[PDB]
Amino acid sequence: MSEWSRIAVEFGEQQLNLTELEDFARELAYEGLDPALIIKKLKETGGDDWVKDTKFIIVFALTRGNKIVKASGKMSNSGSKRLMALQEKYGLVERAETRLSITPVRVAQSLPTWTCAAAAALKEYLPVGPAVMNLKVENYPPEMMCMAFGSLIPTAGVSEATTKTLMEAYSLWQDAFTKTINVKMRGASKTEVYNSFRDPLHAAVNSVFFPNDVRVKWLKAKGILGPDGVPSRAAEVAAAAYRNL
Amino acid sequence: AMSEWSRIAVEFGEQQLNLTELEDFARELAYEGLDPALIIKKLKETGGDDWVKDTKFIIVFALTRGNKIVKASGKMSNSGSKRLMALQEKYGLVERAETRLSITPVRVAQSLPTWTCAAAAALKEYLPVGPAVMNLKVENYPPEMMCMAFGSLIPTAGVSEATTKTLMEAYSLWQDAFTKTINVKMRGASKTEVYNSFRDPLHAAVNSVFFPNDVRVKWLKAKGILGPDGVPSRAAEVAAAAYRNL
Amino acid sequence: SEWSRIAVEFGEQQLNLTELEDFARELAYEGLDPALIIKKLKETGGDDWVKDTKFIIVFALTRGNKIVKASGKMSNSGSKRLMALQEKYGLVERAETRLSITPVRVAQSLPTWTCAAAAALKEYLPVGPAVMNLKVENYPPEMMCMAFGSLIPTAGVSEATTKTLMEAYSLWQDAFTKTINGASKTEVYNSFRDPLHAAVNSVFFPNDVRVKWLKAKGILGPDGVPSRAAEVAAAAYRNL
Amino acid sequence: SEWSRIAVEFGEQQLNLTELEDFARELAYEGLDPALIIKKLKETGGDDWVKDTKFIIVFALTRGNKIVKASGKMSNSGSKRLMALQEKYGLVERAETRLSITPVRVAQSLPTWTCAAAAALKEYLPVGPAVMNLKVENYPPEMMCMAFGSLIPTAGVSEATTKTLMEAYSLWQDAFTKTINVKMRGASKTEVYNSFRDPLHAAVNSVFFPNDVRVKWLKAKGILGPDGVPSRAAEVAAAAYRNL
Amino acid sequence: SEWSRIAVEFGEQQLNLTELEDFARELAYEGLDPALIIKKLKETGGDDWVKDTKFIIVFALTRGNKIVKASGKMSNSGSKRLMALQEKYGLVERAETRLSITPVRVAQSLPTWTCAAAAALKEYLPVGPAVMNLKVENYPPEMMCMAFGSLIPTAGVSEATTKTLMEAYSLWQDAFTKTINVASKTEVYNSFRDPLHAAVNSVFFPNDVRVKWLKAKGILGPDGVPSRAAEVAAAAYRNL
Repeated sequence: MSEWSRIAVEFGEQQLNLTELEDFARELAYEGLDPALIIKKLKETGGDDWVKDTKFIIVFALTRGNKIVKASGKMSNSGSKRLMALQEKYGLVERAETRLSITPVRVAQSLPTWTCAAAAALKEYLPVGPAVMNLKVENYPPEMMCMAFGSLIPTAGVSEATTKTLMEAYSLWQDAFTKTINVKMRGASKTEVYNSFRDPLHAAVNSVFFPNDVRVKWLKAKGILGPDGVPSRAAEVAAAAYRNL
Repeated sequence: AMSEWSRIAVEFGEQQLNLTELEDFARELAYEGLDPALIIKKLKETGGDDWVKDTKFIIVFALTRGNKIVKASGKMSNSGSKRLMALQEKYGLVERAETRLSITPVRVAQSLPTWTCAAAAALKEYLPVGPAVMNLKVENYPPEMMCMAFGSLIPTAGVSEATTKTLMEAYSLWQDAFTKTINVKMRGASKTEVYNSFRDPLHAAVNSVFFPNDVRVKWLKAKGILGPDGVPSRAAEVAAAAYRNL
Repeated sequence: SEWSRIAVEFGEQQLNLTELEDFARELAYEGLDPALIIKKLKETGGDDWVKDTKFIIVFALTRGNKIVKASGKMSNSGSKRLMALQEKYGLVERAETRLSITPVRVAQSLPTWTCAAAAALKEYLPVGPAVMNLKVENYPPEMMCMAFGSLIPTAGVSEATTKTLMEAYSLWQDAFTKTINGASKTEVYNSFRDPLHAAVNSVFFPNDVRVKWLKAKGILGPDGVPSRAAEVAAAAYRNL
Repeated sequence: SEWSRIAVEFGEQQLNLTELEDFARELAYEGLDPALIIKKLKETGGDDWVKDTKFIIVFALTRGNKIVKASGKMSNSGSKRLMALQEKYGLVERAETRLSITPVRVAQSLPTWTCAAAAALKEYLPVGPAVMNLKVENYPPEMMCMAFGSLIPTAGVSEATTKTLMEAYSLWQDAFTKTINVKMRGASKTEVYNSFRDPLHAAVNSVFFPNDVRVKWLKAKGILGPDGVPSRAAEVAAAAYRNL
Repeated sequence: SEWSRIAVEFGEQQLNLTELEDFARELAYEGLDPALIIKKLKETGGDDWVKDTKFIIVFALTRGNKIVKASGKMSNSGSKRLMALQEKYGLVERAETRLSITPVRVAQSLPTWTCAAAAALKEYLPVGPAVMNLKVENYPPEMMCMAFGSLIPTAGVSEATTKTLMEAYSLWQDAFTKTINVASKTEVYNSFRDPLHAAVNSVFFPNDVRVKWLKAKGILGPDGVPSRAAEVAAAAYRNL
């Protein structure tokens, strides 16, 4: 029949350019953030002040999240003043809407080794910390209690089983966190909340921005990986705890 | 002993049905997912020779991210985001099919189903509902089946109605998993509730005459989804059984 | 005080049971005024109203009330004529007022036609033989639309007949309600109870015509009692 | 530190109990001012107010407060007169203020008539014998309305009688709340109870409608025996509410 | 590989535990500035501020924050002075800023009085003895309000005392939250952990007066250990 049908049929008769297809898919794949863009942004706008500012912003992200106004009305006076000051200074937003967009949580994810260290030190101040986690498992790794830990899970220099175990241990926290903050998820299967965070996690782990060798070294320094390159008992127990539901 | 309007209602109900005009009305009014010819014509007329490549990029986007252009554009590589925005403005791509003229990436993908499905098979690990999800339900779920375009490739002719039924069930396994995995509305949703969420686009795609049945059959045989005898492969059969079994 | 005194005395009055019953009926739920719809259609469309109405009813049966959404998802000719008719008759998608003209209200305004057309168009219905055959043998196709409630007689047949027919139809109403909108049987029954009782109890469509029609379609026998298929369908709903 | 000192000194004050109870009573939940409603109706309608009010109450009992919406789905005559009365008395669909006159408030202002009418019009009620009979046999029809709380006596009967009546009525309040409030069908017994607790106790403890008349009326309808204790239907309904 | 180097180096910095803790405290949840509330009340109301504040607190205890909705649902006199006070002090129904003055914040600014009044007004509380007796015998009435958290001392008593008191009170917080907030024990615990700890860890209201007050009310023994009612309530909270 139509000319248009012949075109569709012929279109499906073309050879696939595999390399170019893979390139397109990678170009279009889920990306949580562009860390390099964010760091460039911070360093260029804040000057030498950018480190201090960034640390404070990260403390805010860790303890209160992205809701700048709503919290700011809800803290100490100096804290509020400074939070708003940083807000105007850096063009902070409460919601991640664009590739250029800078949220506090994105800042925290942009500097994961610092953020996770700070989170461990400020465990008692976390929205989902030891209070929630010790109930599920004994001695959950404090470095794991934040959105940035995904960036520190290595895909190289370790076995695939190690990577998997770490991802499950972290998945315990991701699940509990998602449930504790989302309206949507009060009663939901392990699998849907898992689906609510699968893309950011796989993207975070597979990202090439933060070097794997540094990840491995850092995990070893915190005792989350042994000197042998396999997960600590806390990691294994947490992983088992996530698998069991 | 009845009112004027009542008499009119009764007389109206005493008329003979013109069966042919009725079937015609039903067909005119029946569900139609898209006009592929309209989409292709618009794309080709707007893009000229670049329309082929551009379309391929758009289809990769549809396969991996869906229709939500802006939101997804915020969560991807720089090159991808750039070309995506460029193509949207260039072709007037929209995120929702609200009109027959609305051009969504998914409608584009569905307009070129053999290519879309081949690309889907090639881009297996990048799909939202792919081998990771499918392997848990069944062994070797056909990768060409893992996309919204496969429905258009199911033949109603050149095969038994049983073959068609089987293929539709095998594909329904993927449709079920996909619907549950992306359509947040479908929480706690029964097998039948989610089935009904895709019953119409699927039946419309299969019975559609835009894409010729013989080509469908030939293509399915070439991809080994149909055997040389014209019946579903063992993998297709297992997928169908897996769907019937829940 | 004096206001308490007035309240008490007010409560000392005898109830006028019949005047009360009329007030209740006047104020009771009413899905539509069929005479109003038909009159408006005829006045607006002129002689063309018959053809237009039949087309509109086919749309109501197969796609429902959502004109814009459906017009985006149908053939060109279908969409064009649908939008044209919307403009022509001022069709709306939701009934908010007594004057609101939705496709479903039209279909319900011409129930003997609508149910006949629905039977002829079994395969195009959202909830048809595919769904019904799973539940029961030989479900009457005329029952498979929103218009059938109006054809259930309250007179010229026993009340057991009326109840039975209402249960048989309740099977379809149940399935339809679930597929177009998991709640209890009674909850969903409650989702359609009022439009149904209103449709059955309406005096617009004459009972004798209803019974004659049901007889002609073999839903009631020459004897005036439900067919075997009707009895079984009713049992199928009583039985959940 | 001066503010802290002030805070401490404030908490070192002696409590004036009568002053506190006065404030609490002044601030406690109040569903409506019936005298206000009746006075407004009578002053506005004149001699016609009785007829008008009865029609309004039938509307409240059968359709609720949504005047325009309901006028959309009713007979022509019903719609015409409903809108006419709405216009005439300045009826509103929602109680935002003490002066707001809603149909349900009108019904609650004249509870003995409202409840008698509800019993007579049981088959027309949104939550009537169809629903209630499933839970209990012969649930008192006078209880099947928003006005019955006002008819439960706090005087002239035992405290146990009052409690029993309140539980029996709570069966209907529970069912009603569940059928009309969209939110509450996945809501526990206690959760739905808390949704109507305050209006109910305000209705029972209210002093507008005299207790002796309540008792006499309940006796006349056989909800109370000649002995002043709840009938078997009331007792069974109460048990049914306690049992969930 | 230029930005990555910066990212790694940033994570190679030393943590300043003290400045970090300082940032955390600065950014942590804080329910109110009692000094600002009291200063505004006293300066606006003059000699009258005491009368006003008490009335406002009774309103907070019995009705909460929703002034406009509640004013339509109370006695005429109550509604009138409530509206008058509302305008007089610029009272609002929701705390959006440190300057927002809600009735509940007023109540929490004067916790020893509020808790005393709450005990005296036991029968008028939304979650009072009726609810509490079902969970435990002799639950302390001073605990049946949002202000009690501020009176739990962190000093001048053993750390064990603080634990039992906070758990005993957590029982009321649980019941209250369930009754008004719109569901496991720990999940709802998370709904009130931050305000509870902020109230308990805040230093505006001196610990020695807290302890003294608790002794006077018999929640603490003469030696400074929890009453039997407190421990039984605590056990009752930890159990399920």
